[PDB]
Amino acid sequence: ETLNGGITDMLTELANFEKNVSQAIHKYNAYRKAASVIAKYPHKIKSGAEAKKLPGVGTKIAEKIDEFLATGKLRKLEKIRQDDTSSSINFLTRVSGIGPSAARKFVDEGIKTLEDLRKNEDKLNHHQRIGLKYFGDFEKRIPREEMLQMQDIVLNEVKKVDSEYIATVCGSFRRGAESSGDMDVLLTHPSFTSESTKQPKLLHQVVEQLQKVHFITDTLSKGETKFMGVCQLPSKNDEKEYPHRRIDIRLIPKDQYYCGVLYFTGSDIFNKNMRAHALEKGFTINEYTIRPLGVTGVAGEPLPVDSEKDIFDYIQWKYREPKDRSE
DNA sequence: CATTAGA
DNA sequence: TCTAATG
Ligand SMILES: [Ca+2]
Ligand SMILES: [Ca+2]
Repeated sequence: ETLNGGITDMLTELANFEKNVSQAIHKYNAYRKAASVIAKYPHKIKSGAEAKKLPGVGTKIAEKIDEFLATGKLRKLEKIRQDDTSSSINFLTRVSGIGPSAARKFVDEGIKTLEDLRKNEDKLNHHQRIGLKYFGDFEKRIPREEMLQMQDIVLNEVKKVDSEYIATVCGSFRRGAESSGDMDVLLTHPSFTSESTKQPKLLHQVVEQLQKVHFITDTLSKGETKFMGVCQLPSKNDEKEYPHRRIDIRLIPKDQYYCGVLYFTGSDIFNKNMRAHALEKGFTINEYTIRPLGVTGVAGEPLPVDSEKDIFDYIQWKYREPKDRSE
């Protein structure tokens, strides 16, 4: 957590680069187990060799380990940090539509800059366009204070179209976050469930609602279960407009909310931990269902849920307010 | 780990 | 169809 940090961060930095800047899935996959193991070790690794004893740590990772150690720095690390091409790549990727293949691509195209990207808007697809269009507003945070107004509105329209609509503003927000990076709506409807062969419109209805009303303003990505876009808060009696926010609406089968519901809200560790427990408590949890174990090794049969509580009632835990779902 | 775009 | 990018 700190006695081997440098070895890990040095290492991720090492992974990360092979990933993106180069096609080294492997080497990249390399720095990652290693950077994970050394992450675990209880003692200060004082040498490469020591380190090398570990699993996943061949001649390779060790080498850099010693250099890191001796000297407060690394060459490879110093060189990339310096590498414009590669810098470019890290940069472009900040672009909501651009991933590794792209960035590497424009880069070879000669587009490395934000500006460069503007000059060639044509080269960018719809996503990459919006992405290019709300770059400043993509990077900023969504004050809960805004999350606040934002949630309301959306619950506002949803109830409107249909009163049988259940949605929730899942995530860190849900969990008190003084700030959130984007809004996330987990939506269901009784007439939608595992089998009852859809009703895309079930999704589509709201989409159009939030639209007609202006809140939605663009479309990043629409599907019949997974909407992905942009939104905005009605700029008041002027002088203070709102910035552009990402947002994502998603349809779910009444019969699998609470999990999914439980499930997104995290925290990342709260999930895993409540989850581990469930193993003891003879159960099987996952984003959509909870299943009771069977000695044979594994078992099937998704228990019936009704609200967050049911999941809990089952593994015999303390109902936890999302509030304190931090871990 | 699943969905959507898009070519 | 597959590949890509997001969660
Ligand atoms: Ca080894
Ligand atoms: Ca990006």
